[PDB]
Amino acid sequence: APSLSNLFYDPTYNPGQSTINYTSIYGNGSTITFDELQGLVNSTVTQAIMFGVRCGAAALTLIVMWMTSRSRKTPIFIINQVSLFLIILHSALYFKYLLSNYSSVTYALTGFPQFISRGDVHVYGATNIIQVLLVASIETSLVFQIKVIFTGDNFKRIGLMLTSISFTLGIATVTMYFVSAVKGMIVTYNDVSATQDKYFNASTILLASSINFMSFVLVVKLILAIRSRRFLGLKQFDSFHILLIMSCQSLLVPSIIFILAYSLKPNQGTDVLTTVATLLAVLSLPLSSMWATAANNAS
Amino acid sequence: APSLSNLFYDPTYNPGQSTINYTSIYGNGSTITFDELQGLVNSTVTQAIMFGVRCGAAALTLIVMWMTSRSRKTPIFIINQVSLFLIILHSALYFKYLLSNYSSVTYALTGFPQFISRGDVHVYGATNIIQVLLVASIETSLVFQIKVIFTGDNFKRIGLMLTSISFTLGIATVTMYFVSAVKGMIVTYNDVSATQDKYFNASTILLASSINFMSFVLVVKLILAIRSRRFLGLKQFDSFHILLIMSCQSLLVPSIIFILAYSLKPNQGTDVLTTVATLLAVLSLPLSSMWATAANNAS
Ligand SMILES: CC(C)CCC[C@@H](C)[C@H]1CC[C@H]2[C@@H]3CC=C4C[C@@H](OC(=O)CCC(=O)O)CC[C@]4(C)[C@H]3CC[C@]12C
Ligand SMILES: CC(C)CCC[C@@H](C)[C@H]1CC[C@H]2[C@@H]3CC=C4C[C@@H](OC(=O)CCC(=O)O)CC[C@]4(C)[C@H]3CC[C@]12C
Ligand SMILES: CC(C)CCC[C@@H](C)[C@H]1CC[C@H]2[C@@H]3CC=C4C[C@@H](OC(=O)CCC(=O)O)CC[C@]4(C)[C@H]3CC[C@]12C
Ligand SMILES: CC(C)CCC[C@@H](C)[C@H]1CC[C@H]2[C@@H]3CC=C4C[C@@H](OC(=O)CCC(=O)O)CC[C@]4(C)[C@H]3CC[C@]12C
Ligand SMILES: CC(C)CCC[C@@H](C)[C@H]1CC[C@H]2[C@@H]3CC=C4C[C@@H](OC(=O)CCC(=O)O)CC[C@]4(C)[C@H]3CC[C@]12C
Ligand SMILES: CC(C)CCC[C@@H](C)[C@H]1CC[C@H]2[C@@H]3CC=C4C[C@@H](OC(=O)CCC(=O)O)CC[C@]4(C)[C@H]3CC[C@]12C
Ligand SMILES: CC(C)CCC[C@@H](C)[C@H]1CC[C@H]2[C@@H]3CC=C4C[C@@H](OC(=O)CCC(=O)O)CC[C@]4(C)[C@H]3CC[C@]12C
Ligand SMILES: CC(C)CCC[C@@H](C)[C@H]1CC[C@H]2[C@@H]3CC=C4C[C@@H](OC(=O)CCC(=O)O)CC[C@]4(C)[C@H]3CC[C@]12C
Ligand SMILES: CC(C)CCC[C@@H](C)[C@H]1CC[C@H]2[C@@H]3CC=C4C[C@@H](OC(=O)CCC(=O)O)CC[C@]4(C)[C@H]3CC[C@]12C
Ligand SMILES: CC(C)CCC[C@@H](C)[C@H]1CC[C@H]2[C@@H]3CC=C4C[C@@H](OC(=O)CCC(=O)O)CC[C@]4(C)[C@H]3CC[C@]12C
Ligand SMILES: CC(C)CCC[C@@H](C)[C@H]1CC[C@H]2[C@@H]3CC=C4C[C@@H](OC(=O)CCC(=O)O)CC[C@]4(C)[C@H]3CC[C@]12C
Ligand SMILES: CC(C)CCC[C@@H](C)[C@H]1CC[C@H]2[C@@H]3CC=C4C[C@@H](OC(=O)CCC(=O)O)CC[C@]4(C)[C@H]3CC[C@]12C
Ligand SMILES: CC(C)CCC[C@@H](C)[C@H]1CC[C@H]2[C@@H]3CC=C4C[C@@H](OC(=O)CCC(=O)O)CC[C@]4(C)[C@H]3CC[C@]12C
Ligand SMILES: CC(C)CCC[C@@H](C)[C@H]1CC[C@H]2[C@@H]3CC=C4C[C@@H](OC(=O)CCC(=O)O)CC[C@]4(C)[C@H]3CC[C@]12C
Ligand SMILES: CC(C)CCC[C@@H](C)[C@H]1CC[C@H]2[C@@H]3CC=C4C[C@@H](OC(=O)CCC(=O)O)CC[C@]4(C)[C@H]3CC[C@]12C
Ligand SMILES: CC(C)CCC[C@@H](C)[C@H]1CC[C@H]2[C@@H]3CC=C4C[C@@H](OC(=O)CCC(=O)O)CC[C@]4(C)[C@H]3CC[C@]12C
Ligand SMILES: *[C@@H]1O[C@H](CO)[C@@H](O)[C@H](O)[C@H]1NC(C)=O
Ligand SMILES: *[C@@H]1O[C@H](CO)[C@@H](O)[C@H](O)[C@H]1NC(C)=O
Ligand SMILES: *[C@@H]1O[C@H](CO)[C@@H](O)[C@H](O)[C@H]1NC(C)=O
Ligand SMILES: *[C@@H]1O[C@H](CO)[C@@H](O)[C@H](O)[C@H]1NC(C)=O
Repeated sequence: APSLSNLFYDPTYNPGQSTINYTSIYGNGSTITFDELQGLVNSTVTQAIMFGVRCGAAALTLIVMWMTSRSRKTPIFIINQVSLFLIILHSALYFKYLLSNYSSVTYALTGFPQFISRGDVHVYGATNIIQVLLVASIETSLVFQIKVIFTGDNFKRIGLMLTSISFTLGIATVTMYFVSAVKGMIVTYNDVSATQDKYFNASTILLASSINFMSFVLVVKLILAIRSRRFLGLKQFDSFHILLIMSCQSLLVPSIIFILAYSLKPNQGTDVLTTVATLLAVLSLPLSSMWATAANNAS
Repeated sequence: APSLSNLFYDPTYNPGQSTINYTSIYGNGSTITFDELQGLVNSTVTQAIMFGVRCGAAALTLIVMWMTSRSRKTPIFIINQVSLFLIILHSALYFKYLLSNYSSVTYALTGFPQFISRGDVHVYGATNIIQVLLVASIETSLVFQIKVIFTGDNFKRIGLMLTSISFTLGIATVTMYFVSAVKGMIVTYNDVSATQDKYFNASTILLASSINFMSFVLVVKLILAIRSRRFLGLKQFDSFHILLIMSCQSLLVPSIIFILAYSLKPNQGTDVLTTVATLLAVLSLPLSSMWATAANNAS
């Protein structure tokens, strides 16, 4: 402490409106305020919390699903059990990515391509292939959940139509994700400082559409089940409806979050409401798998 | 892009060794390198991941413990069930704290006390009372686990000695945590820019000691159980030993992590190895509670 300045005794002085002087690719003499630096830091601090929550939840839900399910040879169990493992691998590679030199303030303020080494683009390119494999696992899980609902001979002509509207949309989603990943990765590899390509996010709208379709099918199945269990002399649910609606056995909340996500503007948290919705869909698929496979009008 | 400088064509130029020019309390003209700024940012990015993992794990382990335990009126269940809730409340208040103005780069580089408002010290002071209540819950859980082991009349003179060495150490731990919190909070309230007081971390050594004592008691109980189940004509464990040793039914891994934590220097991750060890102890207490209460030599 050599000498304290006059600014230490000004009650109306506002730090954060001061100016940082720095050197960039456009020559020495660039300037920024402290609030833009803090806004750059707060987005990394905000997107590390979500992926830590994802890694923790999926890691502790894998063990629980092993120790609690009794029949462990069905395909639906295996697919639900590898989706959480791709969640954990995605979170691990994202943790590696966030502490490297490609998501730092140094690169952001000073856009020097000398700071990026070969390997950072490979950790940034493996993540976009883990994402496509996680989406493929979710879509195949949904298709397997649609197959088992209409196994009986009550409606053997609506089930094939629904399988044909839930199959095409899953290869549409996995194809728009592989084309977006290969088209972002050719650009990223060619030049390190380049704008990533987006297509009206025409991939999260397809994922949303698929999950909305699943919600629709399960609600329709419940409405049909009530009418089936009244014409025949059987009892009817009293407090079981609230479980099969609000307890994510119909994928209702993960299908409200995505349609509040792709409707609102980027200002109100568009990039935050999709990571939570993917986590919620992946965690809610073991619940929807128990209702879909269940018998419609059994004791 | 007005004009690109010569530094864009130097292969040997190293960004990060450049210098930031800023204004501080010691007058205008202070300087720092980009690597110290990135070192300040990386510690916040590293300590948000751990608390996100804590919030996720505890939040999804609370629901599972409710839906899976059959008897839900024992005291041990209630204490184990409120410890995870204090973990979630601690994580929530820490998430609020990390995005405020007290953990920012602006305050760090420019130590102006005008940037801190009344309320940030209250969010920084509630956290140190949630920590003391979490520690109190852990200690009372351990004392209740010690009480139930020696309920029988085989050894009615060793159990009271162990309860008297596990009770005094728990009020010692909760008292050193309340005195450290009140003594850090009087200083923090008096002046916002002040050094926090430490006492050779003489609180994490006590927590470690208590958990080590629990590990010791449970290993002793297993060794005694084998000798009890041999003299009498009863069967013996074949692959159950590895469960009761390596599967955290004896608190072994949470008691190795703390003694690798308070032994190593602060350079090798002392502040990282204690948050993981507290999470592991809190998650492993439902396992240790099933062995301790279990009958020693029953079928
Ligand atoms: C079902 C189980 C696994 C629990 C799931 C809980 C999540 C839905 C919660 C827990 C922690 C929450 C996060 C805690 C803190 C923040 C920071 C918050 O940031 C701000 O709004 C302030 C700073 C800024 O403006 O960026 C945005 C929401 C977010 C990511 C929250 C999003 C929702 C999360 C992930
Ligand atoms: C990639 C990440 C998730 C880390 C990898 C962790 C695995 C090495 C762990 C996590 C879940 C574990 C499984 C969780 C549950 C079981 C069932 C368990 O058997 C039983 O509990 C039933 C039969 C019996 O009672 O013995 C045998 C071990 C196993 C397969 C575990 C083997 C080791 C696994 C695969
Ligand atoms: C889901 C379960 C199975 C955990 C999976 C963890 C992996 C995603 C992690 C664990 C070890 C990691 C590796 C550990 C070390 C390195 C070297 C590292 O080398 C560097 O260039 C950076 C360090 C340096 O500059 O020397 C590049 C990433 C890599 C391959 C890491 C890639 C990500 C890995 C494979
Ligand atoms: C199911 C549960 C028990 C998790 C099982 C898997 C773990 C053993 C894996 C999953 C994620 C892994 C982590 C993912 C990322 C990192 C960051 C990595 O950091 C680096 O070395 C690069 C960044 C830098 O230091 O600059 C070190 C390994 C570590 C902690 C990995 C250690 C091993 C972890 C915890
Ligand atoms: C857990 C199961 C599903 C296997 C998945 C493991 C992957 C997460 C690992 C295995 C091979 C790894 C890759 C092996 C080699 C490299 C090159 C490596 O190049 C470097 O810059 C570091 C080494 C060097 O300096 O040459 C960067 C990481 C990368 C892409 C690794 C990224 C992480 C990968 C894909
Ligand atoms: C709305 C926000 C504030 C979250 C509230 C907490 C949820 C994460 C909890 C509260 C109710 C819970 C549900 C209540 C009951 C069940 C039935 C349970 O299945 C059974 O026990 C068998 C069927 C039966 O007992 O009827 C599976 C978990 C689930 C869906 C629970 C999942 C987790 C839920 C949604
Ligand atoms: C099944 C259980 C776990 C569901 C719990 C309810 C969630 C769906 C809610 C509870 C908290 C909510 C968050 C609370 C605060 C915010 C900040 C909010 O921020 C803004 O509006 C502007 C700031 C910005 O995002 O940049 C955006 C929505 C979000 C992430 C909310 C998203 C929806 C969340 C995660
Ligand atoms: C979006 C929110 C609701 C997610 C919250 C976390 C879920 C992924 C967890 C928390 C509660 C768990 C449930 C708690 C209790 C049960 C009952 C359990 O039933 C049995 O053990 C049946 C055994 C037999 O078949 O005889 C099967 C797992 C299940 C549905 C669990 C599945 C995983 C759940 C839904
Ligand atoms: C039992 C269930 C709930 C799984 C628990 C997993 C944790 C034990 C793992 C998951 C994520 C891990 C973290 C992922 C990344 C990092 C960064 C890693 O690298 C550095 O920070 C290096 C130094 C630096 O660059 O600052 C240090 C370990 C740490 C905090 C890991 C610590 C161990 C964590 C919390
Ligand atoms: C902020 C953090 C602490 C999360 C708080 C979420 C609560 C609103 C949730 C989490 C666990 C839930 C409980 C989990 C299990 C049950 C048992 C459940 O019992 C049943 O009738 C169904 C299962 C059975 O038959 O045993 C009734 C709801 C209840 C108390 C749930 C009520 C709502 C709770 C407390
Ligand atoms: C763990 C579960 C059971 C409960 C978690 C609840 C918390 C996440 C909430 C409850 C009360 C909330 C606080 C209520 C009021 C405020 C004051 C609010 O505004 C101010 O600080 C004053 C105005 C100003 O900023 O000038 C900032 C958020 C904060 C600390 C809130 C932060 C989030 C808190 C701690
Ligand atoms: C039902 C179970 C899964 C528990 C769910 C808990 C959530 C409802 C809580 C826990 C942590 C909370 C978060 C903790 C901290 C923050 C930062 C806080 O930041 C601010 O913007 C503060 C106000 C301001 O300064 O403007 C906004 C609310 C938020 C995201 C909270 C939103 C509500 C959350 C996600
Ligand atoms: C869920 C059950 C266990 C109850 C726990 C509720 C907490 C989440 C609440 C109760 C008291 C609250 C605190 C009461 C008072 C304050 C002071 C307040 O400071 C102000 O800026 C207020 C005005 C001033 O004093 O200048 C900031 C929020 C805080 C710490 C509150 C944070 C949220 C707390 C801890
Ligand atoms: C990161 C690497 C080192 C893998 C870590 C894997 C652990 C997180 C797993 C592997 C073995 C698991 C244990 C295997 C068996 C049991 C017994 C189980 O209790 C029973 O006796 C029930 C058995 C059943 O229901 O089939 C409780 C969970 C526990 C301790 C498991 C807890 C989680 C453990 C330690
Ligand atoms: C019982 C099951 C849940 C497995 C638990 C595994 C953990 C006990 C391991 C796995 C990953 C380990 C971490 C991997 C990497 C690091 C970075 C390492 O960093 C250094 O040595 C120097 C850099 C720094 O100061 O951070 C310190 C230990 C730590 C946190 C390790 C601590 C011990 C961890 C959390
Ligand atoms: C990294 C280590 C510390 C494990 C972290 C996760 C634990 C907190 C979870 C994972 C597996 C869970 C166990 C999985 C299965 C069981 C058997 C279950 O047995 C019953 O009484 C119900 C019937 C049955 O499922 O067999 C009781 C809960 C318990 C011990 C669970 C307690 C909580 C455990 C240990
Ligand atoms: C930062 O940039 C401006 C140029 O507009 C200059 O006036 C100022 O002297 C520089 N340095 C400081 C410490 O303010
Ligand atoms: C900084 O900028 C001025 C003009 O842009 C230039 O003359 C000078 O060489 C640069 N470097 C230093 C160290 O002043
Ligand atoms: C930053 O501080 C040093 C003082 O040692 C000065 O030489 C330099 O001109 C300042 N500004 C820049 C842009 O380098
Ligand atoms: C910056 O520092 C010098 C000497 O320390 C001082 O004369 C000057 O008033 C300060 N402010 C500006 C804007 O140059």
